[PDB]
Amino acid sequence: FRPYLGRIEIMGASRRIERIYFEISETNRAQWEMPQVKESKRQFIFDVVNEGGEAEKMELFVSFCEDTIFEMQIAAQISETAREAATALAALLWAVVARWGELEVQRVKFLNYLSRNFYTLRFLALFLAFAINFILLFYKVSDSPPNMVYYFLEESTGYMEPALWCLSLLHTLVAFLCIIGYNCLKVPLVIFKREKELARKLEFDGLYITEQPGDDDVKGQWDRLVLNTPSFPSNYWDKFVTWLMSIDVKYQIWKFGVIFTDNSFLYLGWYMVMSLLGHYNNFFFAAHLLDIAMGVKTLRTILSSVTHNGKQLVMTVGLLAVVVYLYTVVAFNFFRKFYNKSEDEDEPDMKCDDMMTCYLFHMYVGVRAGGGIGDEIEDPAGDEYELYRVVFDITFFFFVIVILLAIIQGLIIDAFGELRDQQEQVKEDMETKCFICGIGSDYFDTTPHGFETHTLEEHNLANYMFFLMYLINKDETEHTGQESYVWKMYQERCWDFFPAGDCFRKQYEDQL
Amino acid sequence: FRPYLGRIEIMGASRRIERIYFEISETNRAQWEMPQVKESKRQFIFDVVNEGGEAEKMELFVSFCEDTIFEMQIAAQISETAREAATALAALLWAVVARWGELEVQRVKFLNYLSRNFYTLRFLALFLAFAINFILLFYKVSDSPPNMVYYFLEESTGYMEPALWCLSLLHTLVAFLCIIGYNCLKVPLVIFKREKELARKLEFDGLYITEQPGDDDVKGQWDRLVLNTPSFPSNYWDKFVTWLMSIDVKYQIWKFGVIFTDNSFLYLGWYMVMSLLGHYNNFFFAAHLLDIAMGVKTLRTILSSVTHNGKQLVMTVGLLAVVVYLYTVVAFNFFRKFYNKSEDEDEPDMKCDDMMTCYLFHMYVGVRAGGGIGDEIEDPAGDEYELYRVVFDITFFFFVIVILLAIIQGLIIDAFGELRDQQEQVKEDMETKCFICGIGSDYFDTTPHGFETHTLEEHNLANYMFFLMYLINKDETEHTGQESYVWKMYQERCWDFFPAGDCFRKQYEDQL
Amino acid sequence: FRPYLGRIEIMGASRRIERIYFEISETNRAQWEMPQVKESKRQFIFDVVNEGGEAEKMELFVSFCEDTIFEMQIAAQISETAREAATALAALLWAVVARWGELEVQRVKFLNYLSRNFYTLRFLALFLAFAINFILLFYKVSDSPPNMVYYFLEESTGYMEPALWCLSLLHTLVAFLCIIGYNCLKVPLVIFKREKELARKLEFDGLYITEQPGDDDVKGQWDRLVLNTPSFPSNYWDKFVTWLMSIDVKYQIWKFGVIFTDNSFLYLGWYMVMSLLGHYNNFFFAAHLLDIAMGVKTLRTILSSVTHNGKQLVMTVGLLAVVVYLYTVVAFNFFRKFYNKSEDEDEPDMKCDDMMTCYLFHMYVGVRAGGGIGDEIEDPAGDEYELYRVVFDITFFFFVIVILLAIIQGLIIDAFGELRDQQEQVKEDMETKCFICGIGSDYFDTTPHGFETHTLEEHNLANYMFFLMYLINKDETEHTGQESYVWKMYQERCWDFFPAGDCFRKQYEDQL
Amino acid sequence: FRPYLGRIEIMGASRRIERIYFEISETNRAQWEMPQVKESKRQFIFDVVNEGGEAEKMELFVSFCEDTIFEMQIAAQISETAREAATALAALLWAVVARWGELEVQRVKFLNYLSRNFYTLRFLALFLAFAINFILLFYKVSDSPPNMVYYFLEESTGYMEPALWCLSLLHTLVAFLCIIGYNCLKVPLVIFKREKELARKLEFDGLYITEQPGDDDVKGQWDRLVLNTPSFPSNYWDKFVTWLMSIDVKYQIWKFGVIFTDNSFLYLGWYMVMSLLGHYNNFFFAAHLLDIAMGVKTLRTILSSVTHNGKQLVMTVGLLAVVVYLYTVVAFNFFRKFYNKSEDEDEPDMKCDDMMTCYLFHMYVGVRAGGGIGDEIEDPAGDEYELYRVVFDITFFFFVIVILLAIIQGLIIDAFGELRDQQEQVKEDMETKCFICGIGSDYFDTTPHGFETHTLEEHNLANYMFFLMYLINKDETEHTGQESYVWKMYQERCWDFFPAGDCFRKQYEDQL
Repeated sequence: FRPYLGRIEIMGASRRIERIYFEISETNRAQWEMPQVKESKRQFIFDVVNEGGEAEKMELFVSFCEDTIFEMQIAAQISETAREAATALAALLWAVVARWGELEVQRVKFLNYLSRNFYTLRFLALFLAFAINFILLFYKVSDSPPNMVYYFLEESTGYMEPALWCLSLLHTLVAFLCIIGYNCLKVPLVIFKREKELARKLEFDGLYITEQPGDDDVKGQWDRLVLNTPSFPSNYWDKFVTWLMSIDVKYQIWKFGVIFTDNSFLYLGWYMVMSLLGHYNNFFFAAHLLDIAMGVKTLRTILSSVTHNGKQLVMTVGLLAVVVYLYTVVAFNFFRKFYNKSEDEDEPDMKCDDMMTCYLFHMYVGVRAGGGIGDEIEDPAGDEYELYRVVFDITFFFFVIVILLAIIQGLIIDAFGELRDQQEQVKEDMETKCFICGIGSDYFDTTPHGFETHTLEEHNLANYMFFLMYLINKDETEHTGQESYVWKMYQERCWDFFPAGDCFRKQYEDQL
Repeated sequence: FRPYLGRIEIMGASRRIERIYFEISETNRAQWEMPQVKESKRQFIFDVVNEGGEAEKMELFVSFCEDTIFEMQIAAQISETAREAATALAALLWAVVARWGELEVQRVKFLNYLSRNFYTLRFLALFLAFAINFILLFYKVSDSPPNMVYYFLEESTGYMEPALWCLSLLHTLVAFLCIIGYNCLKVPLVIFKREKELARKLEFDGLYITEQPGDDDVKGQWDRLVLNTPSFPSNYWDKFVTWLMSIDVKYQIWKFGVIFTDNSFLYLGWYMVMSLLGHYNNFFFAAHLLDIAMGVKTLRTILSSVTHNGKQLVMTVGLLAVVVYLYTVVAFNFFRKFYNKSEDEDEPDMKCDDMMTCYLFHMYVGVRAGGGIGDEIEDPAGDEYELYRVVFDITFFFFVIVILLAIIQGLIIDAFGELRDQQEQVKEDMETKCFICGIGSDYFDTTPHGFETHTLEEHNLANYMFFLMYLINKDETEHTGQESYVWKMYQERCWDFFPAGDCFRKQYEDQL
Repeated sequence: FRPYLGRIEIMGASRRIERIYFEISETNRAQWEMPQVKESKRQFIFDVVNEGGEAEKMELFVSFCEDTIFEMQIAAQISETAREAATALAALLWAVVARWGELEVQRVKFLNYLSRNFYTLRFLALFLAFAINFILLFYKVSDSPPNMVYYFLEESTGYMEPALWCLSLLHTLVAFLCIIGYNCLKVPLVIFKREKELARKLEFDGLYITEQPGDDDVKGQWDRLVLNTPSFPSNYWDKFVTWLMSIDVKYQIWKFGVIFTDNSFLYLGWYMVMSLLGHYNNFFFAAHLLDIAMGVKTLRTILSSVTHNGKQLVMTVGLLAVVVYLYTVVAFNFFRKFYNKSEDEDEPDMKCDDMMTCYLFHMYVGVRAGGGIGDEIEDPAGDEYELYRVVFDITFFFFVIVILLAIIQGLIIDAFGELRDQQEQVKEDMETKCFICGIGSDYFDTTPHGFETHTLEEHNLANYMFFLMYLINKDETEHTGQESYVWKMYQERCWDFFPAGDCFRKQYEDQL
Repeated sequence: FRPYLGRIEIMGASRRIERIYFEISETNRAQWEMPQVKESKRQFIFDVVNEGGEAEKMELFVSFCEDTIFEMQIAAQISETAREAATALAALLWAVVARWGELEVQRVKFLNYLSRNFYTLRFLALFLAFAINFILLFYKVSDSPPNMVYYFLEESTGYMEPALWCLSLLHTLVAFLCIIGYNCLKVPLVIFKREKELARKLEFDGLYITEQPGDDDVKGQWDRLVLNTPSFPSNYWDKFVTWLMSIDVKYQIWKFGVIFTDNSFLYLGWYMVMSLLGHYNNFFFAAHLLDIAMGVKTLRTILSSVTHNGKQLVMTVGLLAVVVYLYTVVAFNFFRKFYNKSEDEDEPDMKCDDMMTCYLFHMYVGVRAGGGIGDEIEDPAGDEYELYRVVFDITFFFFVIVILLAIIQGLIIDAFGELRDQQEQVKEDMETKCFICGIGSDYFDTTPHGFETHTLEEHNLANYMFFLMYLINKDETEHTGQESYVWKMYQERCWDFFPAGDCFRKQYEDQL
């Protein structure tokens, strides 16, 4: 019974580590192989290692375990020429990106079918958006019929317009299907997470009964309504913390408040509204190309690097604006005659006659010039302010290009590199120090495959998760002494039963 | 009595750590919550961790404690279209930047009121300067009446000029109020710091009595006058180290010498003189925009990065100047005919006929070109020196752009990154190793919330500060044995009473 | 007998380290000095240290030892004006780069002669290619005889064309000789490596007998034919795992499948086909200049840096393409009139009338401009969309130049630096921690020249290799107890006989 | 007798550390304060810490001690508008840069006077060169009298030409004086160093008597003549390893061979020859401006960064040349018509008609363009090879600008940063781990000012140096037991008498 037996180590009343054996049913291990729960697990370890909250690590692990229980129970419910180059480039890009009662029963079966393949639905939506964007590359504009008129250039196939129309139709349909699948699959997970957070806060902190909700807490203030609900716990296990009559209005608006406040739900709603707007104008479908950035981990890291140092970037942009304003002040006061940008002398284009123009001209040209503001303005040849302009142009070029723009670029690059290094450090910590007790890697490295054996069966996270399922399923009376102790102390919400400092090998190294 | 009881650990005559309990009055803990003293505290730990002076760490801590006593006693005395885009950008910028006897009594009350809100006064001055600068963006120039004449463009509101005049008036008034508040609030702090430094030097080093003041010490030489003063100690506690008759002239000029030598006082005087000059010309108010750079920590770090490697930057600039001079020598000797910058052949603009022109032209164009001096000068097509110019232009472009400018930019970026890393390391050390004894983080990390308990009550800096207040207030006779010992050895100015290597937990780990 | 005596340390049945002495013949040590085996050794340590496979380190060492045995047995079988500047540059470059039965007997002697000097043959081929490329620099084109006609400019020597023809002839001949030498020298090595891998897999894993070959394994599926061969082991020692009749067809096609799947053989075949194509057009010889990149370690690292982050680079390129497509969409929808690139107004060159042109124009100009797409397009002077274009051009310039291109350049630079740092770390580990037991450097550093003595004789890799040769040559009956034990346990393919944790010095430090 | 007493720690026959006291004469400590010996000391520690030769550290220290003895004995023998901006810039630059028998007796006194102030003489030479270069900035050229004629522009002072002539005269005179001072001051030091190296090699290695001098050793082969000299040891202490008659010819040419092979002597000879050439043409004095680069440590590091990665830089330049040659091949074969650089169509300037022109044009324009070769060549508008040129220009721009030039710039920047980090690490090691025994910093940091006391008197390098002087001066008979033992074992040239692992504090920590 190698795959039906699980080994876990807990510290008991004896103040020493003790390994116990519990039966693992095939159903519990079967649900662990779903890609969704595996991705959630990887996200959990990534987040906890990045945060570094060792003190609250056990609480986060327990929350992750409860989230896994909810995910697998949900899965149980849902269980049954130039165009040639353009085509080549699109194919190359796609490739990597690639890499009564009976009516109610039918409706819930269709909803479960939609929930079963939701990532596949998102992939199909991405493919439809990519195809639509590729089709849009053939658009042409001309005054003559096929004001400005946008038409399609005559292609060899000739089926371009009906193909685009059909692709837009299935794109809208698949966006609706994806939002329905998300509402029926991942929305209950966040609903249960918020209900558990509220229940724990009310039970162990008195957030409402023993204290005020507080200030600057939208979630806390909004959560005020759930308490009076006849069903405050609906997606959380602890339930003791005719369709119109059964539905409770306050619970419905509360739950809706949870959904529309979710980031993923908001993103999917934005996708749906962009798909709807794409019918008014086909060029609106280009907004769906951003799903490549979110889907790819590297592109997501690139996007997050911009907001990683948002405060510092904003401060640097403000400093650059102040510096450019000072230089514009100096130019307006002393160097107005050098800002003529018209070749013809009949109508000179004075760019520094007004301060806003001198400011807009500076901010648009000097920053992007790469050699300073002196390149655009007239060269100081024979002027009485020759040394003064030369100094002005050298100082502007230096202080802007070599410092201000360089600082911003270095900040963005450093944020991206820091995020990549954080991911690499998370991976190295996971493959070096085990998650359960975090003992040194060399101690197990002395024994051949010591760390592999320590993580596979001795301190496997899946083993503890399956132990939690087994404790939940098994009755209190049938629990053994160690099982009863661990269950009673788990209901106490105090996690010192983990191996913590040491394991079985360290305790009895001489015996082993 | 949880908040009225303080626990501190000191090493006594028994050569072992010993925790003692002292009563904490509510008044002492109340004054600790002022933002000014908290900011001074953060600055103190930042400076001491950056310096790394572990040997003199206790002396710096004692000096900080005395400065806190003086700060809280002072607080006790003072205790009672295009314009739409421009508006949007200004609002966004501002946002972050933001985020007889009776007469004498009235005068001192007004002065205390000014001192109470000094940071708020500085914020109001910054807002006034920002508003004035925003107003100045609408300035326009034209020969015709509203020589060159500067007038205001016709705006929709039409209240622009009176608003600017009033804003300048309140800007000058608030600058005067801010300088008065600084003179009445922070000037006594630096006065007391200098008086304590002088007293300690005279008592424990014989800087004047037992030795010469020295050379290249402006502060030491100037401090010569305070000694003869009938009031050498005026803002320092150790006093034993009719208005015209009461005031001592020598003390007055000495104190004034302290004030005008202060960096912050000099900066505020520069602000005041710029505000005064702004009435002569409204464009002079742009100098006040630099307060954004000083106020923001990131912008202050950016400014300090320039001067962090000032010597290396100056040496690199000198090397670049020497290289450009050598290239100018070569061009003047061999490549004079290639420096014609006039399209019309009637009046050629020979830029290398004179060595200073060839030098000024090189230093202005070749550095900022980004592709070398060869871009500006005529291309060597068919010339007898084709290979020689090509080599000259390649060598110039390489040695300047790829090396000299790159070295300067990398030096600035490295200075900025080093300052940011120093701040991050200071923060990590503060949140990892406690300031009092500096024991390892893992030792307390073995016990859950061990470091938090160790820093909150076991080795709290505020606890030692409150103990110092309690010792100062309590009489010598009422002092206990440990209190008398610590007071007598504090008057000895020798700080080995700190826990130093170990604490209570390490000493009696088995018992605990 | 200093050079004829070898000392090695092994752990035996006594569970303690034990050094034994074995006779080293001069023949075994003589073959160790060949540059080929030394380069293979350096590559082996570099690869194993870079991989970091400590658990499989001993298996890799045993494989390297077997490869060395095969290499030395193979060696036993084969044992017996502007042109002046161009010339100066070519010489400087080359320098650094520089740095019946009797018939069968004659044929095998010629083949052995070719195999003896193969690196020299490659160097001669590189010299011939460099000379041909230098000759090609004098090519000129003109319509007139010596359609477009390519001829040779009249040189002072006048022997240019016959020299080029002869150089091409010997280049083709030396390419053929090099491919023959590689087939007769290094092809048997890879053949033996694949045969040993197959034998080990079949013996210890049941890859075919006890299991399926698997999926996505071209080598495993192709290796299916060798099994039925009457000679499955031909270049592997374990042989028990009329020319037409002797040759086995299945073995011949299997072996050929091994050769044409080799990277080095494929590269040499590409070299040969390029040499053959160079006769059709002499400009095809420029492909042979890539051998400089492969030959030089620094240039090879530079090339490998591009593919080190290939996935991230592809993702970044895709993100850049998506961003440029979005900007092209915006320009086509709103800023079509600003894309006129024709000076003459009679025939405007509308670059954004068609979406593909606007996309191709963007991807070709905006990326390489360095200041954004605004430089190429007309300046927005007086247009109703002045603020909108300014924002468009600033956002494009920022998001492309400062982020997208900077990220790609930083990724390439970081990959190159990471490869260089990996090589430096491999070297530091080799010169700091010995390969055999990996004890600390300081422990031997306490004793003067402790590490040198520990690596020269105590734990020399060459010593273990020579011990392996001595065990192979010596009969089983004549083996000593330790030798018999090590041989029997080596046939068990379990490598715990290495010193592993400790050596002789650590075991008996007090005695020593 | 605090400054006349020295404490050193040595390990004796008892195998334990033992501190002994020796009398320090005032003369020995007086000579230690010369700036020359201090700079030599700093250079010695910098070099030894950078090298990391712990095994040979004691030998290097002994060599440094002997060099100090020779330096102090030598000192004993020698002991007795636009021009306004240009002036401001020159002053600012200079500032930082700033920061019978009786006849023989007179000649040797003059030589000693020259040797006494040699750094001052070099500073005066640098000032003269800077003044001459500043004067040269006023040169002007014109056809008319004051072929091309170089004259001086009319200045306000009018004394420019005689001042320049006099400055050149004293520059030549001071260069001669500096070379004489170097010959009489530092040349004997290198002579003694080479004589000691030869003596040690002959005594302890048999470089000539017991073996051949070797190959690729210019110093070893040249040193062959000194052996037969009647005075092989002339500047080395171990002398037992009529002017025309006294001088030995072979020794004279040998010594001259030592001098002209020295780097500093060669640099000073180059300075002298440049000064001599400056009289023929005053513009030749610009070569002396390089002394700023050598004098300043930062500028010297900048110069050394170029040659730090010389091999890698050469390989990268060769790879860039090969890539540019391949691109030129492609352009010549397919894109010849796009290389017209003449605005007038009457005489097109075909830049790719000849391969060398296409190669020279590519290497001069594409590298320095910053946007690729596509900017200079005609835009592909409507051509049949539109996609092919676009791909060609994108690939060229990427592979050159983003990779090849970026790699070179990053290599130079990394070399400079590595040199700066090496200097910083040397400083940190010196201020953290003492040079003598290298014990941990924390061990002495436990005791207040423990490291300061450990380095000032316990393990002072100057203390060991003064002990060496005292042993040299004191007779063998008067030596004490420890002194006799250390002297006899120093003549054995084996340095295990250093404290090495531990010191007095570690040996008797309980007693202390």
